[PDB]
Amino acid sequence: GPMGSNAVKVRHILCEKHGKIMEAMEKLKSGMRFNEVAAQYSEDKARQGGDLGWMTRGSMVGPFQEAAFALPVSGMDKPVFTDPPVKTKFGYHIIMVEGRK
Ligand SMILES: [Cl-]
Ligand SMILES: [Cl-]
Repeated sequence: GPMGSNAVKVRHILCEKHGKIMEAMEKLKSGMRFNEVAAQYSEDKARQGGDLGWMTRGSMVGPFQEAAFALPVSGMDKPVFTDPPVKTKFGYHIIMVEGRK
């Protein structure tokens, strides 16, 4: 149905350990750009600055998906990200959204 066409262009920082995702969160809250935090801490897409690219509805693990579609589009100077981090079976994610349809 139509909702299957919904999509977000998503960027994340993924860490399996809570202590480490909290270190990443502290860096965001100090003003560090999201891609630079992802390079430092993310265990996925680190070499892409956390960028997952576009992901359609149904393609994301459940808690991630719900969190991502709840975020408005933002840019990395004016980010809007998940706080607190979102737990999935991959670990803890901090997510921002750069595009929406
Ligand atoms: Cl600016
Ligand atoms: Cl999950």
